[PDB]
Amino acid sequence: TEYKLVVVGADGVGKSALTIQLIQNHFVDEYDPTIEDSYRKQVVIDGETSLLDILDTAGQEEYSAMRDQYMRTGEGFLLVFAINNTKSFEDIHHYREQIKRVKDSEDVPMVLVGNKSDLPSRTVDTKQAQDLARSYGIPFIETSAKTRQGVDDAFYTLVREIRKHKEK
Ligand SMILES: C#Cc1c(F)ccc2cc(O)cc(-c3ncc4c(N5C[C@H]6CC[C@@H](C5)N6)nc(OC[C@@]56CCCN5C[C@H](F)C6)nc4c3F)c12
Ligand SMILES: Nc1nc2c(ncn2[C@@H]2O[C@H](COP(=O)(O)OP(=O)(O)O)[C@@H](O)[C@H]2O)c(=O)[nH]1
Ligand SMILES: [Mg+2]
Repeated sequence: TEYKLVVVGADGVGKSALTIQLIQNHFVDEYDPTIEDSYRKQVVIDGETSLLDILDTAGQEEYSAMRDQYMRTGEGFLLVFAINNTKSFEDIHHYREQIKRVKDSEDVPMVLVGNKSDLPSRTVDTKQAQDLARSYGIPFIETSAKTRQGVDDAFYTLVREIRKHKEK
C-alpha cells in the first residue's frame, strides 16, 4: 500500500530533520530551510509492506489553487512543533484548520509531534500538548530528530491512523 504523508508546521521545528531521519537514518544538521520536497521510504509496518511518500513542506506562505489541491491529496499529516518554541505550538491550530479546509472534513488522520525533545530549554509542557491532542482526538508523540527518539513511532502511528480512517 502507498501512503501520502505530509509534514507541516512552523519554520525551524525540524520537519526536514525528521523526514531525513526516517529516509536516511541520520541527523542532517543543515537542510536548506527553503526547500519543499518529497521522498519515498518502503517499510513493513505491522506486517504490511508500505510505500510512504513523505512531503516535507517549506517555502513561502502561499495559498494557490494548485497548492490547495496538492495538500488535499495528502492522506495523513504530522503537525510538528518544537518543545522549545511556544510560537510553533501556538501555530498548530492554523495548520490543522488548513488541512480541514482543503480536505473538507472534520476527520483527517493527523498526529501531533513535539520535536526537539532532547533539548533542555523547554517552553511547551507535555501536558499542554497532550491536552491539545486530546481536544483534536489525535495521538501526541514526542520526538527528537537529533537522537531519533520517537521518529518511527510518529510516522507509523500516522499510518495506523490512516488505516483506522479507511475502515470508519
Ligand atoms: C503548511 C500547510 C498547509 C496545509 F497543512 C494544508 C493545506 C494548505 C493549503 C494551502 O494552500 C497552503 C498551505 C500552507 N503552505 C505554507 C504555509 C506557511 N509557510 C511559510 C513558512 C512556515 C512553514 C513554511 C510554509 N515556511 N506558513 C503558514 O503559516 C505561517 C503563519 C505564520 C505567519 C502567518 N501565517 C499564518 C499563521 F499565523 C501561521 N501556513 C502555510 C500553509 F497553510 C497548506
Ligand atoms: N537539538 C535538536 N535540533 C534539531 C532537532 N530537529 C531539528 N533540529 C535543528 O533545528 C533547526 C531546524 O531544523 P529543520 O529540520 O531545518 O526544520 P524545518 O524548517 O522545520 O525543516 C536545524 O538547526 C536542525 O539541526 C531536534 O530534534 N533536536
Ligand atoms: Mg525544512
